[PDB]
Amino acid sequence: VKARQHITVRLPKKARAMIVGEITNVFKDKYPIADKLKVIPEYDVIEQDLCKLLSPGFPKQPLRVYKFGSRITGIGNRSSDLDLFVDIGNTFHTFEHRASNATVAKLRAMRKFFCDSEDWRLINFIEQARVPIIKTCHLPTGIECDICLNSMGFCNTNLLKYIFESQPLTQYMCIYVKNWLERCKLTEQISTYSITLMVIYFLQLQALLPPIAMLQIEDQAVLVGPWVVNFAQKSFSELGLQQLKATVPVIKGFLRNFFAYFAKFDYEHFLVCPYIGQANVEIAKIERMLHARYSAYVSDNPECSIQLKKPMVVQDPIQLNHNVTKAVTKYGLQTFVDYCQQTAELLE
Repeated sequence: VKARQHITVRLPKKARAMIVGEITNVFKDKYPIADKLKVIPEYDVIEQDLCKLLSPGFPKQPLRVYKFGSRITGIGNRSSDLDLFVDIGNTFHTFEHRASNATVAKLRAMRKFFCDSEDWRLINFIEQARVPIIKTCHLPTGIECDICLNSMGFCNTNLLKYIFESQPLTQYMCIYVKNWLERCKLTEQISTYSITLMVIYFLQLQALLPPIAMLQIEDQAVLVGPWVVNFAQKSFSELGLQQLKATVPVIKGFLRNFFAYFAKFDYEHFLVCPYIGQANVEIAKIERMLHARYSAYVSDNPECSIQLKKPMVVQDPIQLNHNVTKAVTKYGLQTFVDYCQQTAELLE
C-alpha cells in the first residue's frame, strides 16, 4: 500500500464473497452460536481448574477469577479464545499504567504452575506489553485461554453485555464486522474490541445507544484507579431510545451506513468517542471534555495522557487514557478505509 497510495487497496476476495453473498448467515447461523457460547459447562471447569492450580501457590491470599471477552459478551465463535482475569490479593480496583514488578512477579510464578501441570499447555508468556498476559491451552476442554492480572477487560465486558442486551442490533453488527475484519486480514492492526467501540459510537450517532458519560452521572462511582468502571443500567425507554427488532433489512441498512461512515471519517482531526457519544468529537478538544478524575490523573502524570498523535484514535469509554488503535499505521488505516468504501458499495 505504501507504494501506489493512489490505488484503492482491493477488497480481498474472501471478504468480497461474504459481503455480496446473503447477509443471512449472521442472523441465522453465527448468532445462535455466539449466544450459546456466552455460557457453556466448559467455562466452569476452566475456572475451577485455574483456582485449584493457583490457590496452593498463594495459599492464604484471596483469589477470584473473572471471565470476559468476545465469548462472554456474545459475539464469539467456537475458535475464540477465553479471556480470564486472575485477581490475587484483591487488586481488582488497582490500576497500573505499566505492569509493576509485583504484577510481573505474579505472572512468572503462574508461568511455572502452567508448565508443570499436565492439564495445561503453556503457549506464550508476554511481559513487555502494556497488559502482560499468559496464553495457555486448557487441555481437558481444548479451549485456549488468555490470562491477565488486570480488571479493565472484565469491566468493559460488563458494559458491552448491557449494550448488547438493551440493543441487540449492536450484537448482530459486531458479529458481522468481526468476521469482516478476519476475512480482510486486518485483525493484527485492528482488534475485535476496537471495532466493537466503533459500532457502539456509530449507533450512538444514530440515537440508538446512550453516551457512556450519560450513564455515569454521579449520584456513586466504583473506581479502578482513576477510571469509573460502573454505570447506571438505565432502561432505554427512560432515555427515549427505541429498541429495534433485528431483521435482515435493518441490519444490512445500518451496516451499509456504518462502512460508509468510517470510509469518509476524518481520522486526522476526529476520534471515535463512545464516552461522549456525539458527532464530530475533535482530537483538539477531547482532553478538556473528560471527567475530573482524568484531568487530575494526567496533571499528576502527564506521560499517561491519551495518545492522540496517531493515525487512528479510538478511545476506550472507561479507560479514557487508552487509544485502542494506537498501533494502527497510516497504511493500515488507508487499507481499512479502502475496504470500508468498497464494502459500503457492495451493500448498495
